[PDB]
Amino acid sequence: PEMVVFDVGPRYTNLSYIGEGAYGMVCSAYDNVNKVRVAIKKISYCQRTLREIKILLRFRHENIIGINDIIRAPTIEQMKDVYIVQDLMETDLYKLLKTQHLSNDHICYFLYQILRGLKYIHSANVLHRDLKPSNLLLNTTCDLKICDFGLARVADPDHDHTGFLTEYVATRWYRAPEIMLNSKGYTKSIDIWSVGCILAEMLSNRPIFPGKHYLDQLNHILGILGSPSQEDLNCIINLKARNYLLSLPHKNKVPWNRLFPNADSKALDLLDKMLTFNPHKRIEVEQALAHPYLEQYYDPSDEPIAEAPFKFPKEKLKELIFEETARFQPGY
Ligand SMILES: O=C(c1cc(-c2[nH]ncc2-c2cc(Cl)cc(Cl)c2)c[nH]1)N1CCOCC1
Repeated sequence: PEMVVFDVGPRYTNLSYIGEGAYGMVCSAYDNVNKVRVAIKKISYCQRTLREIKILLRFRHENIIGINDIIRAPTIEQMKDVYIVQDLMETDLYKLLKTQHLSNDHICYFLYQILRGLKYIHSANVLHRDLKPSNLLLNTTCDLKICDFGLARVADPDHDHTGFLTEYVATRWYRAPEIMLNSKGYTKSIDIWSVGCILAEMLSNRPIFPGKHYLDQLNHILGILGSPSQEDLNCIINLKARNYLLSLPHKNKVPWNRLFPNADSKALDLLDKMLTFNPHKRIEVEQALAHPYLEQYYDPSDEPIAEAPFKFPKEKLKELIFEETARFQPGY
């Protein structure tokens, strides 16, 4: 067994540590069949693993990461670790933004691919719910792939309401304001907010709303968008959430061109539509693709949608992971 314990059999060799994923270790390895280096995640936090495997195996899209192979023991009794193989990417948007200034051409291309991938995700009635720069992979030619479906769910807008200050799992800085107020994040509008945050981050190389805690996140958002309007407050029926907003001092809107003085005016018009406080008035993925900022790339005949809507104890969980990974077994 290969050590870094990463027994990926004889096919994958010359292992190098990349970092640490949620359920385990990520390494690069040399694929001896395809004669290229690949990424491998070792999975040794259980439910998220099965959900993501199911989604990634079902989806087939240029801007969504795919699973090349899955390594595991031939029997349920012997199965301990599960290894997921993917193409080795050059970097991610998080690492790129830490050291590289993006040209308007790069921002435009990255945004287009994010939305193209998101169109397909949403067409499958799925919400990613954790879009952020570290979940956007890039190769040496800037082709972008969305990864990490660990928090993804089937859209359920009829069961989206909840009380004020409901605990949320997704990365704080990319959370839409309704999550802190009255939303479970069961609607498509939640992903568009995260894309809007990513666009603002590509424009200045810094997160636009770096909240330090749950409620600080909301005050960061309102410090730029300004106090919500009466109309936008009327949409919030939950009295505790609406009264919290009414208790705050008036905050002025910070004009986008003041925050981003070197940004393209069309990029700011699209940003404004994505970072709309009211989720019902927030732009949808297909309108965002049709926005004049992305006119060079927009081609709905080359922006595929999914063929069908996607639909979903410890012993049963292990058995389901065994069953979902059976297609990669060498006995076929
Ligand atoms: O190729 C990867 C890469 C890392 C990951 C990764 N990070 N966290 C988890 C995983 C991951 C890897 C694989 Cl191979 C499968 C799954 Cl499900 C998840 C995926 N691809 N990278 C990381 C960013 O810069 C260098 C290139």
